[PDB]
Amino acid sequence: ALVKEEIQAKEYLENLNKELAKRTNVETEAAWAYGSNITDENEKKKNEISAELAKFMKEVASDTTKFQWRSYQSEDLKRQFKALTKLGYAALPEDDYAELLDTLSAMESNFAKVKVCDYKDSTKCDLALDPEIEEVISKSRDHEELAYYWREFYDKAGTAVRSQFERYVELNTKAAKLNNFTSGAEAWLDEYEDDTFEQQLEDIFADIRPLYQQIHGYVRFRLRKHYGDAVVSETGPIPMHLLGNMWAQQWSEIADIVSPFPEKPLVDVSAEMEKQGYTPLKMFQMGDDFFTSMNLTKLPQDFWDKSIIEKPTDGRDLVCHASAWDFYLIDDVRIKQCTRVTQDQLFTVHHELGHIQYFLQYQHQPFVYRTGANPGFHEAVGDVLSLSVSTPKHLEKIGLLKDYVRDDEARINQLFLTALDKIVFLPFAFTMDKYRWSLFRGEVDKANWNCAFWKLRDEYSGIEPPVVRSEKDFDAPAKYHISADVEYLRYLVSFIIQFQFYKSACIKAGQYDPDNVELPLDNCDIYGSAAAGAAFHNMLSMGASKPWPDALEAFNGERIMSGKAIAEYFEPLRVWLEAENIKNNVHIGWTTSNKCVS
Ligand SMILES: *[C@@H]1O[C@H](CO)[C@@H](O[C@@H]2O[C@H](CO)[C@@H](O[C@@H]3O[C@H](CO[C@H]4O[C@H](CO)[C@@H](O)[C@H](O)[C@@H]4O)[C@@H](O)[C@H](O[C@H]4O[C@H](CO[C@@H]5O[C@H](CO)[C@@H](O)[C@H](O)[C@@H]5O)[C@@H](O)[C@H](O)[C@@H]4O)[C@@H]3O)[C@H](O)[C@H]2NC(C)=O)[C@H](O)[C@H]1NC(C)=O
Ligand SMILES: *[C@@H]1O[C@H](CO)[C@@H](O)[C@H](O)[C@H]1NC(C)=O
Ligand SMILES: *[C@@H]1O[C@H](CO)[C@@H](O)[C@H](O)[C@H]1NC(C)=O
Ligand SMILES: [Zn+2]
Repeated sequence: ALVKEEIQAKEYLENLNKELAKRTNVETEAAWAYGSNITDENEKKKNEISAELAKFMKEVASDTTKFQWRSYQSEDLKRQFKALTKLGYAALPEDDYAELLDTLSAMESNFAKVKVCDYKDSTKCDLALDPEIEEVISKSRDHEELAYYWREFYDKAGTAVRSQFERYVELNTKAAKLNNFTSGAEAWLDEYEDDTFEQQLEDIFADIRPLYQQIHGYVRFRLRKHYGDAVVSETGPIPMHLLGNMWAQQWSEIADIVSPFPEKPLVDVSAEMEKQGYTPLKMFQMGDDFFTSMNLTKLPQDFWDKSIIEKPTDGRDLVCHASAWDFYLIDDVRIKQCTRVTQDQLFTVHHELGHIQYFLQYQHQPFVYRTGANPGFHEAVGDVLSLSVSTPKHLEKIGLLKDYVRDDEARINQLFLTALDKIVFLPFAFTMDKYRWSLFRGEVDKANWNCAFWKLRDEYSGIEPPVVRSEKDFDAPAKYHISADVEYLRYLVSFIIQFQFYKSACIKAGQYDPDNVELPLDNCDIYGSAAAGAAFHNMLSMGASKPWPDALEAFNGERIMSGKAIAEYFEPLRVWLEAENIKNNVHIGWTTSNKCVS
């Protein structure tokens, strides 16, 4: 019975893979329509399609129980069946499932329709996060203006959806239990296929905390000289609204005021991008070039015909948060980005294009294997290229960085600017899932949900709100991914493993030798390296066909997620920075925040 049944099973899967691909295509199309044009109508359609696919997924789960799949010889077949048993939200009773979609939709659409009044003109009330409020948080050095925009934004994107958030936690939890995980924490963590994963990340975070604390301390020092001691204390958490970003996840936008050597060059090519007439189209074409230059795959025509790479001008509602989309056919991949001509946006274009490349690289695989080896792998791909693009080396080659001397002081400036984006983010990213895990697991009482957020943010990042908050506010959904039910640990894993890929890609490209001051890891450009491209191909082409350790091994021979590489990259900075903090008697650490009242 069992040798025969295994042969039938292979044909069952082959055939079922194709059907899921096609049914997902339709669901994706409806999601796309909504996300690119928010209306009551498109909401209904997206939600009804999803409901129907959920119903089919349930029959598929049920059909898995008819096959003796755990007894089969083929690891590969067992892997595909295992994946089909994991329903996620689709396990919910029909009505509960529809209620959950309506709750998610309410939250995501609240986020995307937020608008605030101009600080200087309360008649003018149509400022959106993207682009208006983002530009003020990133450019203004008026602490009171900054604080105003912070409060207006968090009040509308966060507090306004407490009731919905709460319902979502209930449903998320119910759904996980139906799949027999303890909570949604364990449902998310199952993607990493490793029991010790949480512990591994705590270990890695603990090894990098000291460097993070040195950075924190230095930035605080510099902010005090800018804003004065009335605005920033020596010993407390940094007021977050001064850190150049609405969530303080990255601080690179205040590099003008905290850079180690302000006499020396600090790389910001936005102004040159605008002077040379760059458009979004050019930016995407440069990204394409980067990948084709490494002998990877060209964007297909469908990409250019159907992508949305600039913010519509018909004043409609849409989700402007940048995203990459697989449509599960052949060569139908798309990006929706409300692209602006800046350095940071050029990196985002590479980031998103990294997802697109992953899609194209694994599109021959069976449907259940057409995703990342783990979610962090997907988010890392494009960032490995962004690491290169951001190098002075690369930016001189493309004519965006003019008259740059690469002295020791400019290296330090560049290193620190990178650290503001890459080290700073790690605690931030860890907290976004720690908060949510703690609610999913039932560890925090509803009475304390807002202060448990800011508590994590204090303990891990050493920041706090500009104003006093309380349990009358609900601040966590003011972050896109929280409002939209996007797991965030992927981004923590990405910011660690991308240094492992980059370092390895740099070695393959000839651009990095430890024992050679002409090839330092932080000036490595892998543009043009078919040797780097080959490693990418070997790993990305695998999809989720094997456990992620085997995908990493395809790239570089390793099997372990490790913080060695990111430390190696920042080692030069750490040595200078420790010494500079001691030279200036810089206070390190912070007192417990007093900005969330229970
Ligand atoms: C999450 O964990 C849940 C437990 O916390 C789990 O729920 C259980 O799922 C079981 C599915 O295996 C289910 O098992 C069956 O139960 C039938 C009787 O149960 C009733 O009585 C209970 C009290 O006694 C009530 O509380 C329930 O509500 C039920 O109404 C059994 O009659 C049934 O049996 C048939 O199935 C087996 C088939 O199993 C195998 O397959 C082949 C052949 O098909 C065999 O050769 C093989 O060795 C093995 O037999 C047959 O052996 C048998 O002859 C019958 O045809 C079966 O045992 C159980 O009821 C349910 N329990 C509870 C408490 O809910 C969820 O499944 C988990 N969810 C996920 C997503 O994994
Ligand atoms: C947005 O979608 C609506 C349907 O709710 C449609 O009629 C409208 O014209 C759309 N706008 C664009 C530009 O797609
Ligand atoms: C480029 O990729 C192809 C597969 O598309 C491979 O066969 C070949 O070896 C690579 N070429 C170069 C320039 O190494
Ligand atoms: Zn991404």
